[PDB]
This record gives sequence, structure tokens and C-alpha cells, in this order.
Amino acid sequence: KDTFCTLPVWLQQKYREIIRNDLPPRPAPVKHDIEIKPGARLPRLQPYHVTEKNEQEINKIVQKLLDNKFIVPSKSPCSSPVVLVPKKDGTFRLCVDYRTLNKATISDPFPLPRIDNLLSRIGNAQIFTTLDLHSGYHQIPMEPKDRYKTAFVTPSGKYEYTVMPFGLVNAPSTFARYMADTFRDLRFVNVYLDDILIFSESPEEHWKHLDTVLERLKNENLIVKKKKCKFASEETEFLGYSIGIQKIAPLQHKCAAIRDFPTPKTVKQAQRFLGMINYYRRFIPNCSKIAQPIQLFICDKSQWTEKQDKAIDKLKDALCNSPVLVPFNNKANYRLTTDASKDGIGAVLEEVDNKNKLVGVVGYFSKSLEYPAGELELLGIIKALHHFRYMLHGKHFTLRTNHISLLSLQNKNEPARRVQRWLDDLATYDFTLEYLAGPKNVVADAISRAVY
Amino acid sequence: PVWLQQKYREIIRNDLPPPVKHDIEIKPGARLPRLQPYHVTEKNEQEINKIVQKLLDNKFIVPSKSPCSSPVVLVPKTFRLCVDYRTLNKATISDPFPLPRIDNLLSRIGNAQIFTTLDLHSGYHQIPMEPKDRYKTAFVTPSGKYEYTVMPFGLVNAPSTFARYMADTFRDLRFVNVYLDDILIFSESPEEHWKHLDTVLERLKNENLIVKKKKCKFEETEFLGYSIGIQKIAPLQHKCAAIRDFPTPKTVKQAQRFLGMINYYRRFIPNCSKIAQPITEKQDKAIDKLKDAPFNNKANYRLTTDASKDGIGAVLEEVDNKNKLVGVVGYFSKSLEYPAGELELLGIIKALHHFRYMLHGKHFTLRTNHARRVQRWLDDLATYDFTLEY
RNA sequence: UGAGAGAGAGGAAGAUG
DNA sequence: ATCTTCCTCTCTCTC
Repeated sequence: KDTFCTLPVWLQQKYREIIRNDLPPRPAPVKHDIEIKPGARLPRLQPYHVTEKNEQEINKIVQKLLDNKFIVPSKSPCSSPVVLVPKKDGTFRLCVDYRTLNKATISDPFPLPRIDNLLSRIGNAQIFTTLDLHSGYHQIPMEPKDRYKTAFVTPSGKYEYTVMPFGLVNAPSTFARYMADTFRDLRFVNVYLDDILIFSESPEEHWKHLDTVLERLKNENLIVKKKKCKFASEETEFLGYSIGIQKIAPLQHKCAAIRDFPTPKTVKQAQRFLGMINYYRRFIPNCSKIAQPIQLFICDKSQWTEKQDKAIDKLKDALCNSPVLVPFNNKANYRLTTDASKDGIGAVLEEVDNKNKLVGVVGYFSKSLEYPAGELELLGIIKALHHFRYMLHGKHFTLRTNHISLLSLQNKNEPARRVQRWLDDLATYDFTLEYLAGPKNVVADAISRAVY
Repeated sequence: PVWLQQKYREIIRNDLPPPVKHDIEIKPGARLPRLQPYHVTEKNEQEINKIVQKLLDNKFIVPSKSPCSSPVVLVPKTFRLCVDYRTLNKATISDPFPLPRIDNLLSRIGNAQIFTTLDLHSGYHQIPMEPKDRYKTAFVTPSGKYEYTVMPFGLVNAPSTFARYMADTFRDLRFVNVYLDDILIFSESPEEHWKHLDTVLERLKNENLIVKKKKCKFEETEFLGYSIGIQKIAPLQHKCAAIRDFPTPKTVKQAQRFLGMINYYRRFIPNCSKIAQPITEKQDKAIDKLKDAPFNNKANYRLTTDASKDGIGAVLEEVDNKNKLVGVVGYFSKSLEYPAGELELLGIIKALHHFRYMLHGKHFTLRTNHARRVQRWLDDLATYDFTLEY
């Protein structure tokens, strides 16, 4: 876990200045702009009431930013409030609650290729290197014209951003459009939304490759957040896929969740499994007659022999194939459904017609969890959305959840404390919340309640 | 006060001896006001003319033929002058700056002992005007037209201009509360108050801002309409002697005009909102009941919140190293709006929400007894750490 | 005439079941 | 049944 030393000394020395671990103060391309919805009002919000110590800590950060030239003071005619986020580290984070802004701003998502068309490029590559720029946050200039829109307000101040803060609605497209612009003409570099992938077929050619990409970054006055990068290694991770020499295969397959879904022991476990299948009973040739061996065990008394074992695996196979599964498309209307709990999270992304109703599923999600459970469950939900990052990109969807912290985003006012730390990442998804209570959470629950 | 007297006598000096400048930016589409003056009586015009000279006297305004023309207002109390700038303002870009929260200043004082007070001499009038934008302040009196050379009260961004400036100069002194032109400073030891007084007087001297020495006090002051005592905060007798001696409500407004003034002092009146339930032979027992009627960061507290119907009650008290009481820092009460347990929970979260800017998060204790909107209630409750009581 | 703060009385329109 | 967002008005306070 020290892969920079792994690359030649002449490269180490050439780009030492731009492969840093902390952002130096601003040195001054394409910019981030904020186009407002015709007839929308920019926010004119007061700051949130915080305690003495907290505001001290708020001011500590404003200084660090002022000193970094990321913000200058404003006399802006609008303002958004601010939430201090107490990292797990003892440190602190200033998050600007740009929800009211984001509502009033147009979205211009940058069109990205299918991931599988990108992975097709790596071909017979032998070394890979990934570079992190943290999506160009705090680097990409705000458009001078649009800076006042970013204006935050603390209990005793009013500053505006000069570079691209977190929390703004079209951020990752800006960085995406940027990377396309600088790197689209190199057949050895894959770029998408986050990392830059560099692939070559020999470490010989690789250094000449890195030389070009790092130069181009250096000419953009960009900085590579070293600590995140992986340099010239055999294996690397990219776009949720595991990138190998000749082996590309996802970290969590489309159907892993239902495949490794454990065989039931308790009655309840079976009832939950059956309850899930029942939800998509429509997309399957007579599920009522093939769930019989199971349902009978649940119902009255019968042994869980290999006669249930067959029935289960027949129903699993039914969920992992058409017509339960639908070959995703770009113009589709998605809807994500998450239930998290003790121990684990499960979620389901499903297509929906012009009438809000099932056409099928696009992927299931499952993940185990390591305090309190209120905080831990939300992490689960974030990890589910994260999983579906590249598919939900550009799309408006509907997120169903029964997490009272996340649900507080329905109201315009100051959000619940337990959701505030995820305000910045949430802002990059374009979702409508919807409350969830069974039997609509039957799929998600079975996946959730049963971790593997 | 030996050395300080030497150092800042130059700025602690009545009358203003001859940088931040106020700006007035007009929204692109907008046109400036060319308004005709307000009607005035023969004896009002005299009171106007006596002030227009006083303004001309200290060289705050100059007679100038700007194209712009806003009308003037004569305010009773003595009689101050205010220009109606409402048409001007609607043509100027806004500029919202925070003003210190009052609940928030009273809560900072801690167990500070000796408080000095500074009064910025002639308020906004110590803030020059940017000459380019001077002509916009132009106003027609019946006599002739004038122009403010110095920041007049009653422009949109006027409080923000001064509130910024103050915030920037005094944001990082944990012993100084500066609310616009009023500046409190609170210390523990007299020794420590000297070093403190120097520091703020430096900054006031560094900006060539002037204190009106006559108008300020250097072990007990008054501030923001309150009276901050040594180990106490209590409402002053200035506003208390117009509260008992306020005529019993007979009219509709008077019923509101009474709840309205006793409002700002809700902090002191226990079960306040619950005793105004009538506000009619039962209105009388109520206006008389209310007429009758200390936060240190490091200390422990007890939030008590018994709440049934007809109200939700709560008081927060300072408690001994062991237990029981030390004092009271406020009483909270609200009207509404379903089972007591949930009714007593709403009482808790609306109470916690009230003192959140002190209680979140110290380890205090809760004295109290013992579905979606309750999930929410329960979630808010979770972010506080405490321990329930019988 | 200005900026915020508190308490209170009402009104109009939506969304998901 | 849940839950949003927008507006008018009354009384008061701080400077």
C-alpha cells in the first residue's frame, strides 16, 4: 500500500509537485456554471443556530478555506446555510446545505458511454494505474459569473466559493466534461466520472503513458490526491469492476444478492423468501405451483429435504433471468428501494413505466454491516445508492425508504442531524423520496434481514 | 483604568473628530427615485429644519442637486429624522448578513464578574458613504435637497454594512459581545478585564472608531434591553415599570399589545403560555398573574419537562456537583395543537429544540414521566445524550 | 424609514396511499 | 390517512 515508490524516479521527481496529499492554496480551463430554472428563486436563507463551541469550529474552517483562496467574502444577494460535520477523526468539515439552490438550478448531466464499452478498451493491458483528483472538487474554477450563487452564510459571516465546492447539483458532470475534454484522444486512458484509468501493455510503454497524462494534468494546474491513487500495479479496481490482466469481472454482480441468498431454516426465513418471490410473481411461469414445496413447509409440517432445495434454486434462477430481469436502457425510469437494519442492507433497482408500475428489475444490492444502528443503517442506504452510482447518473429516480433521518430531506428546513453528513453525496443523486412500508419492502427486507 | 485612560482618550472622546464605506448598487433594470416630499405641518417643518441644520452642522449631509429624490420622515419619541428609502431600496441589490442572535449573546457571558460597556459614538454616522453612490441618498425636504455623506439608517444593507464590519473586527474575542453599535465586554478577574479592555480598545483605535464616553459604563451594566448582573440576568426596571403600569386590556389590539410586550420576556415567566389561555372575567386573573413574574459552558444541567394538554412546559436549571439546584436559566412554554406518552414526548423535543444551542451536546439529565411523527420525535431525541429521571 | 428575533390568527395550491 | 410549499395578517423586541 505504497505504490508511488513503485514508479521510476524520473517520473517521481517530474510530477512530485502535482502528486500531493493535500491541496495547496489556489494558484490563480472549463468552469462550473449554475444555470437557474426560469422563474426559480435563489435561496435567501438564515444561518442555522449552533452552539458556542461549534461556531468556533465553524470559523476555524472558514479561515483554512479563506487562507486557501477557495472562498472569498461576499456581499451576495443570496445565501445558503451551513452544517459542521464532526469527522470520525476528531477533525471537522464544513458542509454547505445547497438543497434550496440545487432545486432552483437546471441539471445538465454529461452524457457518458456505457461502462462495458469502456472496459472493452483495456484489452490486453498489463499494467494499470488509477489517479484520484477527487472529481476536481476544490480545483475546478467556479464561473466568475456564477460565484455569488454559491454564497454560504455562517453565524457571523457570508463567503462565496471560488472553486467548485461539494453539494452542488451538477458537479460530477463538470469534472466529467473536463476529463473528456483533456483525455478523450488517448487510447490508453479511460475516464468516466471519478478516477482516470491508464492502461498499457508494458511498464516500458507505461512510463511514457503516465508521462503524457501527468503532463496534461500539470498543464491544467490540477493536483492528484496521491493517497487515493494506485500506481503501475498488476490489478486495479475501476468503475465497480475488478480490473485484471485479462480478467474484468464486477465487485458485486447484478444478481449476486439473490444468488447467494442463503437457504431458509426458520419458518420466518422461508416466509420472507417466499414473500420476496411473490412480489414478482407476475414475471414467472406459475410461481404459486413451484413455491408449493416451500409454502407447505412454512404452512404446516414438512421436512426441509432436497425437495425444497430444488424449489428455491428454481425461484432464484427465475429472479436472475428474464423477464424478472430487464436489459437496462438510457431512457428508462428507475426506482430504488432500500431497507437497512441490524447487520445488513439490501436494495432493489427496478424499471417503471409512464404509469408508475413495475416492468422488472435491473439489479439487486446486498451488503453486510460491521453505532448506533440509526447512523449505521443510513450508511447502508448510502452504500446501496453508491453501488448504483453509474446507472443512476443523469437519471431522475425515486428512492423509497423508511429511514426517518434521510426522509427529513422532504422538508426544506434544517435536516436531521443523522443525515447531515451525507448531504454532500446525496446532492449528486437526483431523487424523489417516497415513504416505504410493506408489502412494498418485501424484496428489500428478505435481502436485508438475511445476510450471508 | 490608569494606562487605558492615556491610550484611548483619543477615541473615548465626545463629538467626532474629522476604511469601510457603504455602497448602494442598483439592480440593472431599476430606476432611481425622483419622489416629491411628504406633507408637513408648520410646526413639524420646524422640527425637520432644526435637525437638517444639526446634520449640516456635524457635516453629515450636504445640500446637493442630485437627480435622485427620496422623501423624509419626522419621528416622535425629542424627535429624530429618518429618510423614507423604501423606493430606493427596491432598486438596490440586497446583501444579507447575519446579526448576532440575542439568545446567543446572553448565553455566552458565563460566570463573568465585571462587565464594561462601549457605545459607538453616533452609530452609523461613523461610516462614510462611497461618493459614487452618495447622490442616491438625496432627499427633498420642503426647504431644499440634501445628500447623506455618511451612512443613514434605513437603507436595506445598512445593518449588514455595519454588522459585517463589527463581526470582522470582534468575531474572535470570546469575551466581547458586539451587537451593532453596542459592545459588551465580560471578564472573570479585574486583572483579566484590563488586558481585555486594551485589546478591544486597540481595535476600536485601529479603526479610528469613537466611543461616546458619556453614553457607556466601565460590576453591573445593562445591555440589549436586559440587565446583566454579576451572577445573574434579569429584565431591567425600565421596561418592567411600564408592564405593571400598562392599562388592563379593553380592546382587541390591547389584548395582543399586552401578550406582545410580555412576550420578549417569556424567559422569566414560568408556564407563561399556559396562563394566557383566556387571552371574560377570567382575563383579569391572568394579566395579574404574569405581572408578578446563568449559563456556563462547563457546568451540569437538569431539563424538566412535565407537559399535558393546554400547554407544554419546561425549565432548565443549573445543578450542584451532586444534585438539586443552583439557579434557573430559562422557562419554556407553548400551546397546541393524542396520548400523554406521545404528548409528553412532544413536550421533550420541543423543549430540547428550545435549548439546543446550549444542551447539544453536554451531558445533562431529563426529569420527565416514563408511528411516523413519533419516529421523527424519537430520532431528534436520539442526537442528545442525557439520562432520564423519576 | 432598516435588518433580524419571538408569539399568534388565517388562507391558497400540490404529492404519495 | 401520511407529507409537502406558498402567501396574507396581528402583537412585540434588539440596535
